[PDB]
Amino acid sequence: PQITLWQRPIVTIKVGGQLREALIDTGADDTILEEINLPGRWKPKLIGGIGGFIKVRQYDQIPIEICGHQAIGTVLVGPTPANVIGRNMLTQIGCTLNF
Amino acid sequence: PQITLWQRPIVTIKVGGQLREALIDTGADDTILEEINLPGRWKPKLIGGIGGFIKVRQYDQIPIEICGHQAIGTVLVGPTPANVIGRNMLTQIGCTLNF
Ligand SMILES: CC(C)CN(C[C@@H](O)[C@H](Cc1cc(F)cc(F)c1)NC(=O)O[C@H]1[C@H]2CO[C@H]3OC[C@@H]1[C@H]3C2)S(=O)(=O)c1ccc2nc(NC3CC3)sc2c1
Repeated sequence: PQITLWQRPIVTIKVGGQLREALIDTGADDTILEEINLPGRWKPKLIGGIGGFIKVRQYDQIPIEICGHQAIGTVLVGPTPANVIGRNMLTQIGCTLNF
Repeated sequence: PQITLWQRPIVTIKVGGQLREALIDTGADDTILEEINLPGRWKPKLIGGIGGFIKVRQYDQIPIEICGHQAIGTVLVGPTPANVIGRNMLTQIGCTLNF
């Protein structure tokens, strides 16, 4: 699709067998999801944003469906106030900015 | 322009008579700039992101040039780790997401 920005650009994703809504976030380098049960090994990571840093679980090579497009990559799980799809996934689905 | 997301989508802005670089940030509702000297009245605001909240100065009806496009709107100034152009400005320059 084309998505305008009059509202938050929220899409449906499937990840870990579960359905969620997430923001298409061009200001996010990585993909960060609120607490969600994902399978397998992970590494603890501290990440920074507006207001300080959070501890996340890093999961690699996680398949995700983003508004009906398939991607695979790193997903960080932790106490984010919003589920965000970052550039690591957006590049795989061919997402661009236009003006 | 069209901007792909293999790198951070950084553009040149002019605001308050000053030149800066800023991220085109579809996950930002508002426009937030690092400490920068802007003229006139402001209101203190607390805003939230990944890792907690910051105190910002809110300035209204601020003209900004964003990669050669003119907009006017609210700019929040405070201790953001990155200058971000949010949807309040992106909608005015006709910025869309496409995949
Ligand atoms: C949903 C939030 C996460 C929104 N945010 C925008 C994201 O795009 C930020 C931008 C950013 C980029 C940076 F480089 C550094 C930063 F500090 C911030 N990015 C980020 O979280 O990225 C993180 C993580 C992603 O992976 C890596 O990439 C960079 C790092 C790193 C770890 S915001 O800044 O909190 C925000 C902006 C405006 C705004 N307006 C509001 N208005 C009121 C509600 C009406 S609320 C509000 C909130």
